Amino acid sequence: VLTPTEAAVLRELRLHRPQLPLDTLLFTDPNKDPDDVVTYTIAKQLQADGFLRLTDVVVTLGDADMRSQRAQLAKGVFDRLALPDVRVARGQDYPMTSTQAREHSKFLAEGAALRAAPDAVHTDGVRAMCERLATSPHKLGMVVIAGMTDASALLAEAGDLVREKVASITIMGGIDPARLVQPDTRAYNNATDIHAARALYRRAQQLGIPLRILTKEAAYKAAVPPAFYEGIARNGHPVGEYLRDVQKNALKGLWEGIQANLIPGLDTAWFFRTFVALSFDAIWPQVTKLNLYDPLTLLAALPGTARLLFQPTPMHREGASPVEHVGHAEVVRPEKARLLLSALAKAALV
Ligand SMILES: [Ca+2]
Repeated sequence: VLTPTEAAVLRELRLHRPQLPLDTLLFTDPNKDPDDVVTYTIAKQLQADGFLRLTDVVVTLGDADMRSQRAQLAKGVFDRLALPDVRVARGQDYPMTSTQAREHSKFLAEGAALRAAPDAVHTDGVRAMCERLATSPHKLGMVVIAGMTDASALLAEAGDLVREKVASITIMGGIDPARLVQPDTRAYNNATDIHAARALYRRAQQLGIPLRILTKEAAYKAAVPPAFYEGIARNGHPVGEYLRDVQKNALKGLWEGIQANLIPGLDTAWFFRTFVALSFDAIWPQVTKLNLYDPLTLLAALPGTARLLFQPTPMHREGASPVEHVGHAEVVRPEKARLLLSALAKAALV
């Protein structure tokens, strides 16, 4: 069940269903934060409503065994969302410094019990995506909400196909100051594998495939409150309880760390200014602002939802391969984006 205003926004989106669902290839790094799994959850409702069909997911971030743990978790979540036919595969190796090893090996305890068995996920990265680009009668969309090792691998291995079978590439990323458009080395997903990010941004443009880049500023504007997570956990859906528990515990850990001055450069003032001697139970209720970067990227990737919420700004040189930017100014309906994200996640968890 939805609230009156949630039910209305979902009715409104439903007027804009496409004739055919858009087949979708997703590149993702779940269980180091809530974002990717919120995206899988809203994708379930978008699939149920005929906007997309999530055919293949390739998982990155970490060494080979870590990528398999993430892929097992993704497949576990798709199973619990009754998306039984999503094909999940581990992505390929990529270069990691010692500093990256620590961050890229983050795997939140709440996801451990959600993992499908190891043999439920595939080890051959983008092979199935290649075969599917070959045999699709209609163009597919590519959505990147993680590092780009595999997305770039796909454009490289199937460069012949992608030119005629991929409609757009939408990325949670960032555009470097200097230009062809190239990736910002500071943006998290680009920094996961910066050479692959450069190869992808560059090759998409050489191949004439439209790029749409959603940046962290777009999410700030449409940040959701804790009620978003409490709403989806309310009825005991395991994916809803996972999301609320991961967000609440991540935030608890950040609060406690700052309280003890253990996170250099951050302080109580930064925490109140970002999210708003206390225990975390007295802070959780004051929080009002939680970012959903990856779900917004997915909303930006589908024309039906994009036209509802966004007015992307073109960044390419007049006449060149299109590159659009979605930042704070381009999120034109943020309260509607908030309400639509809540509507989709609650409907998905029925
Ligand atoms: Ca992500």
